[PDB]
Amino acid sequence: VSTHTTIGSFDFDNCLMNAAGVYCMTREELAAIDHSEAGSFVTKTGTLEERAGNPQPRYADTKLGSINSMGLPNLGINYYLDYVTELQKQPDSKNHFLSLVGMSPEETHTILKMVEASKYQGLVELNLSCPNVPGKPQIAYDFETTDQILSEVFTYFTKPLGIKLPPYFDIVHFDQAAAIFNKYPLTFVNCINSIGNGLVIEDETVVIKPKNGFGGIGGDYVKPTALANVHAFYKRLNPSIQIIGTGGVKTGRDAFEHILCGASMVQIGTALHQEGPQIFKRITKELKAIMTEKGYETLEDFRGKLNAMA
Amino acid sequence: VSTHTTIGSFDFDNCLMNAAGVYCMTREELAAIDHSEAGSFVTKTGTLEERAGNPQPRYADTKLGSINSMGLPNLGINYYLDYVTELQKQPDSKNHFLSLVGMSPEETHTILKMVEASKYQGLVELNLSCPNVPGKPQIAYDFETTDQILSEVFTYFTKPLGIKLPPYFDIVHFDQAAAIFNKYPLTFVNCINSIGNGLVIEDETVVIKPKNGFGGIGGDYVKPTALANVHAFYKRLNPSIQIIGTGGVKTGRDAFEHILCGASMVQIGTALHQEGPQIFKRITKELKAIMTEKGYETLEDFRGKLNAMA
Amino acid sequence: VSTHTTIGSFDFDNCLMNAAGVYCMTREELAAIDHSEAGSFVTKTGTLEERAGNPQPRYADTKLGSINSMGLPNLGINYYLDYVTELQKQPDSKNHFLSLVGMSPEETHTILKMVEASKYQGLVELNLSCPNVPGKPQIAYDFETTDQILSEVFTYFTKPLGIKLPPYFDIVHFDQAAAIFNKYPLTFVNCINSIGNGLVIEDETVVIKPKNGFGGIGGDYVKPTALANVHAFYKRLNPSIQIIGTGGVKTGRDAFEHILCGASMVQIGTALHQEGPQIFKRITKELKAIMTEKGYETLEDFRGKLNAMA
Amino acid sequence: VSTHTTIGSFDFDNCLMNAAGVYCMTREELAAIDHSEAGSFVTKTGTLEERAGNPQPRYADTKLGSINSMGLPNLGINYYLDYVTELQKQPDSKNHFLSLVGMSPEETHTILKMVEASKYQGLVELNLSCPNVPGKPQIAYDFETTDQILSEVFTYFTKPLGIKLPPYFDIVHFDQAAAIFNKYPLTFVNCINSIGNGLVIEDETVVIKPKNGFGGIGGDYVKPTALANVHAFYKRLNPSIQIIGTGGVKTGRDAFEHILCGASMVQIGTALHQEGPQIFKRITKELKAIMTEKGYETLEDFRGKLNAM
Ligand SMILES: Cc1cc2nc3c(=O)[nH]c(=O)nc-3n(C[C@H](O)[C@H](O)[C@H](O)COP(=O)(O)O)c2cc1C
Ligand SMILES: Cc1cc2nc3c(=O)[nH]c(=O)nc-3n(C[C@H](O)[C@H](O)[C@H](O)COP(=O)(O)O)c2cc1C
Ligand SMILES: Cc1cc2nc3c(=O)[nH]c(=O)nc-3n(C[C@H](O)[C@H](O)[C@H](O)COP(=O)(O)O)c2cc1C
Ligand SMILES: Cc1cc2nc3c(=O)[nH]c(=O)nc-3n(C[C@H](O)[C@H](O)[C@H](O)COP(=O)(O)O)c2cc1C
Repeated sequence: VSTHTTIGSFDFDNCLMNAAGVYCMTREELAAIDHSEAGSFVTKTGTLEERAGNPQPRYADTKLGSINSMGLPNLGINYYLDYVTELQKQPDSKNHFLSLVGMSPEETHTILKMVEASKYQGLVELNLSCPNVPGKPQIAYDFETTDQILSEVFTYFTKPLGIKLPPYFDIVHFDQAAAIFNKYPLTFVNCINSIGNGLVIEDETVVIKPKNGFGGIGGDYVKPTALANVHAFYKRLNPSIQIIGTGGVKTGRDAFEHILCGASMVQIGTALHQEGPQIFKRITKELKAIMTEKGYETLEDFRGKLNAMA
Repeated sequence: VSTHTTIGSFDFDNCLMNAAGVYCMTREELAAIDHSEAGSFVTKTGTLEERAGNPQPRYADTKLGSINSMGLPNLGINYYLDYVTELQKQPDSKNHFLSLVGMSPEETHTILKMVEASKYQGLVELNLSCPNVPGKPQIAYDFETTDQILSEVFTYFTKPLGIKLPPYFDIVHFDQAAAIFNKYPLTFVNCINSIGNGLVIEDETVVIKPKNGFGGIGGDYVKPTALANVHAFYKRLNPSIQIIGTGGVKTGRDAFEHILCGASMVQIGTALHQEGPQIFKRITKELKAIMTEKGYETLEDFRGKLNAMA
Repeated sequence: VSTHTTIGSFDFDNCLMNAAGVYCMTREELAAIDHSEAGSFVTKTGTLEERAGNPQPRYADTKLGSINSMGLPNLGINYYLDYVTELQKQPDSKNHFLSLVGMSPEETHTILKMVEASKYQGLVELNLSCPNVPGKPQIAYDFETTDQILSEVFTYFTKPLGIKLPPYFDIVHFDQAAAIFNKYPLTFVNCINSIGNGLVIEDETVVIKPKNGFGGIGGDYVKPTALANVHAFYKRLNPSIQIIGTGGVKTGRDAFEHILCGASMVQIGTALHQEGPQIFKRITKELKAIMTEKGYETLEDFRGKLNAMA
Repeated sequence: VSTHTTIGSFDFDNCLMNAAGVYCMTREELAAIDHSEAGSFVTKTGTLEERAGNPQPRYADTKLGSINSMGLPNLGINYYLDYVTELQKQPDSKNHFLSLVGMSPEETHTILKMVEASKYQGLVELNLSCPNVPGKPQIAYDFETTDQILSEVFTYFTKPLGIKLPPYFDIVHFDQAAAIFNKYPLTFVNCINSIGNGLVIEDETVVIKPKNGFGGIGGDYVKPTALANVHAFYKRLNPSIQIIGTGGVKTGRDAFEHILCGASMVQIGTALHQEGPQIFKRITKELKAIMTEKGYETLEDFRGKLNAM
């Protein structure tokens, strides 16, 4: 019984890892991931220049999950780029994901062109739950802009590239998004980013400072949505585009369900934030237990094999 | 300490009621709501002709909430219309909500024109999470069609009308939706319908029969989203358009938070489905307790008074 | 023949040390300063959180000096604060300078308040060549904001504090700056930071990456300006505010001239960057030689005794 | 390969010349510039009435440059005005720059109005890098006064006019200065005047008499600042306002870099003071050499073409 897996041409000893933005601000945190039972890590989403992010507190936990409005705090793309480039050289080095996005499309290209010109050859995750022009929703909710960006990107970008996606909630939107993604040599899509713009109240006051208390929701609230997005894209995307599943994972069972829906790799945000890197050991065991009980030996035995009723 | 409230020019002895689709299929169920501590009821969403709805099972509970794909089963608009018209005449009659929608825009107009021509003078709730033409999302996710429908509707419809809305998850979508709704003499908006197209898995198999197991999510999963939508519209809509809050209500605290966000009336779906009409007694007590502890006497003392952080 | 000196109530075995930003990124570099003939060190200018600084190359040498646009890279205030706090405990510990600034006035106060609350009791150098709001020059070129900041700072800050200053070039500016500084219990001012926004060309291309090639100039270019600023403030500031002299020091003679102008302590940037900590040994000898030849025994014998022409 | 150039509607055989204040006190010195390889000259900065300037010594050299506090010594505006007016008539006459300023704004207008009413039609350089009123910095460091002066000036002054500028050291100041200058039909700006108020020490004593030893710095110290100012304005000013580059020029390479930054004309102060008019021959050759090696034929081939990394 093995939880080994692959994304594109890359192997991983395990199929659990951090979700972008969680436990990946610094070289130290990343190393802690790398030395945990996690199969990989993804860097903090990096922008062209470093960012302090939003005023505190910008994160709060709940009995059910979390709410956050970080504002893309990070030490700058160069910091993460150099670090993952440098880890390539070392032996026994795990494969990693470099998460990035610009505050504007132009900045996004500047960043990608840097990565293209660099010595990094590993996986890149473009975060499309990102800022657009005024009067326009986050980029992945703007199919015209999403298509335009991906089109431009692939005229120059040759490294393995996947995209981080916000959840969709309508069949027609899944169809439309997939018709776009299928055009491009994407290595993967990652479903899902937070459920956007939720509101959490403690007493009569919001629990985070930025954005009037509105923030991305993660954790238990999110699993039905996460699994739906993973499955919906699994059923729609050309098989050359793999799916990373993110959202609501706190047990091996949750990870199992993501893989069942089609995920090749599972990411943990909220629960990792709450439990620390030890969580990988625990969840890996819980997943493997389910596989054993089921007689599954590799992910391949059940990945995408979710059953309809009757 | 009073939980009386108003929507438009209508009074209610209480500010809790059923959410459309739950416990409102028949005259009997409706009467049970009417004789509970609920301040009102809303009818099953009625279509021009009666509908059987989707294959069973079309509803499942979870530790956290519910998932359903009913397919708008109902006894037909005439059934509910006649019933709520007839209740107007009776003494000690509570005000009610007639929920309706067509399977097509044309059908929707046919229905509204019937209600317009009828003797009913009470509140009407147009359900805008309704079927669109192929290649188009649910109507409320299609602002162009939403605006066109509401525009047509108000050229003839003179009765008090509110709209049932799906959740939005993007600031720009709130802005765009509000810019549309504000144009019209809407009595209220009702946030929110189910979180659309979630997926629930028991074992290795989806738990509902219709739509490959995809369905509307309600209950605990949904409150952050529900509260956000209520508040987001509260801060955007002209005050002549009130807000009914729906989603994640299972305690007085949950209702309290909805009212805090701006809701004038709170609806219960999943929890009512699980607990039965007795839930109103319980939740009313729990809400009143919070008001007492806080020194609030009417909803007016705290409605819309949600606080940002220092 | 002694080059001992004092700043406020603190003694130093020598009157030469590093300039902020040079050879002081890490505990290791600082220790190398501490074990050199330097009389003290000043930490890398620390911000609230660590910063990567600007893209490389961000520094270039010239036959005459240096040009740089670092962007305040540093390991964060806590790193330097803890380090100098911890050195206090040691015996034969030299007195040090903690350099700091926020990216915004509010951040500056947050940092100072941390230092105030800490166990550090040594000298602090607030770098007043920091970002201002848009359409506003560096802070020390904005007398209104400078006065406001210093005013706020001294309502809570009780530790010995000096300010690092950019050069001024106009008599009236010296007067205006001095009239502000004199109001406050500043321990010292440090003249000067780089000559701002110089441009160096190699062939037909600028020699640094950030800011279109524009950067702070240090080294030989700067001495006339540096000496002028030291002297100009020496002749204007209440004697309770001492002067640290920085700029263009590469020989004992240069240090000598700074002390002649009034400096109690002399700092080396560019030349230290070029020659390493060994430079203190050399320059100290060269200074002492001048003192010997002149019959001077302590700095007091010539400090501030620059002569006008007959 | 040609170092010809233009400022406004005026041509010059060469793109090197003296900086105001250096080698231009008298008709004789000016003529020596005119007969050198320099493409032009600018007169000593003239005031309404002649001035002796500050006590001596008011100038000192250094291994790196110079420091001075002249105090605007000059033979009076009328002396320079008459001389450049008179040179206009001659055939084969080079175009020149008449540098002037009043000790007060009112005096500045009186002078400009004289030039306006005169027969001189050549270039005028108004020196804004020197002070005027108390509790207030030199004029060009006082944007409100600078804008007021230029506004008044252009209600009456119709001759080609440029301004001599002190260096700025802040992006916002460049923006603010440029937002002023761009309003006006300035023919050019000249960057830069001395780095103000530097201090030079020899042994234990300042090396100039006036102002406690404080003075304008020129020469090697200044080039990074000079080039930055030239470039910063080049990138900001409407192209109808050309840039003359001054500061740190001692080789063809230095002049080359100024032109690269945007300068249409380059001026030499300190190095000219040190080497005499022969310097133009030398620097012209050194510049032309760089142009040849680069395959440049006119200034136009590289002016303003400085590259980022
Ligand atoms: C505190 C926090 C910060 C996050 N930051 C980012 C980010 O910077 N970039 C990104 O693409 N996703 C970011 N996410 C998205 C997480 O991956 C999100 O929680 C995940 O997509 C949902 O997983 P979960 O249910 O385990 O929280 C962040 C999530 C959290 C909780
Ligand atoms: C079984 C079921 C049927 C529903 N039918 C309708 C409906 O016909 N029309 C409508 O607008 N909402 C319908 N809803 C949405 C409920 O109003 C929904 O649950 C509510 O909007 C979310 O609140 P909750 O979290 O309390 O369940 C239905 C919900 C459920 C669970
Ligand atoms: C590479 C470099 C980095 C610097 N960083 C800082 C800094 O962080 N804070 C500060 O106040 N000055 C900083 N400075 C200014 C130095 O203190 C500067 O060179 C000194 O003020 C000028 O002296 P110098 O001629 O010896 O170089 C830096 C200078 C250089 C060359
Ligand atoms: C001795 C001396 C006298 C000067 N007199 C004037 C003057 O009267 N008016 C003026 O605008 N600039 C005057 N300047 C400024 C020169 O134009 C200045 O040196 C030039 O702006 C700096 O360039 P440099 O490095 O080639 O010397 C004088 C400069 C020096 C060195």
